[PDB]
Amino acid sequence: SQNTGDTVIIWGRNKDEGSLREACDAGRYTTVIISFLSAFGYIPGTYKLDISGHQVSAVGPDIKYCQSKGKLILLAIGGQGGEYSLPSSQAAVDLHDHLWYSYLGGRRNGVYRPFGDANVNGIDFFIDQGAREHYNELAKMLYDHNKDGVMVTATTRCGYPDHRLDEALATGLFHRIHVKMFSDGRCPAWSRRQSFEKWAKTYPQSRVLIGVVASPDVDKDAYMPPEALNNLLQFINKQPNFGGVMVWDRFYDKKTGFTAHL
Repeated sequence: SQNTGDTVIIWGRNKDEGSLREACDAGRYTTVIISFLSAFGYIPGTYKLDISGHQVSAVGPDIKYCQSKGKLILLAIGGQGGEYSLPSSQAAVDLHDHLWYSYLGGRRNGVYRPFGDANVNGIDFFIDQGAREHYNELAKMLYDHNKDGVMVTATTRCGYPDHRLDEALATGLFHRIHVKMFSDGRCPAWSRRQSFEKWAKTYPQSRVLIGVVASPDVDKDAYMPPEALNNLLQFINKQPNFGGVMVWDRFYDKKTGFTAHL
């Protein structure tokens, strides 16, 4: 197909999409983004993982299985709700420590790890809501584990710049950027190519992926059928840092077969 890069699937938004291991056994994806750690910052010590009623006890064994099959697993922070922001630098430190000891490679007895002894491979900054401040500091704190892996990625709205992420991206620490064509802030169809290329050329050291929906039931205006996405990909895959396609989401990708038809 014209997707020369990774295929990244969002998982966690509907329990009826099946387990994480099922997504990894589908033969379709290189990376799964578990979505979302959806509450933090507004209340000290309050953090919520919203994976739509998926059983957390199944996730850890499935992460280890997925990684044994060569898949990368990221946890997305943020999401589309209104229960998260970083109101201070201390909020960023607190969220760092929560992520490191609850989900990443850190260990501290007494900390609840929803996925047990499994480690996610990194954190996606899906900062679609709330205020912009202090994510640059969180990115530095997460990245610093690589200096003494933690992949640091972001998922942005369609138009460049995304003011919720621009300061964090300016740190230069983001390995991947997933540019949503869909959701609030969606580009008008005529501008998708130029918008994506602006993102790609602005961040030449990152792999830059195009985010699409698997069904017009998710976003009717932003949906591109496989044939139309391949027409767009034949242009944007010429960017040297084109990174692949991110698809919202596993439930709808199963429903339509989108990635299997690309």
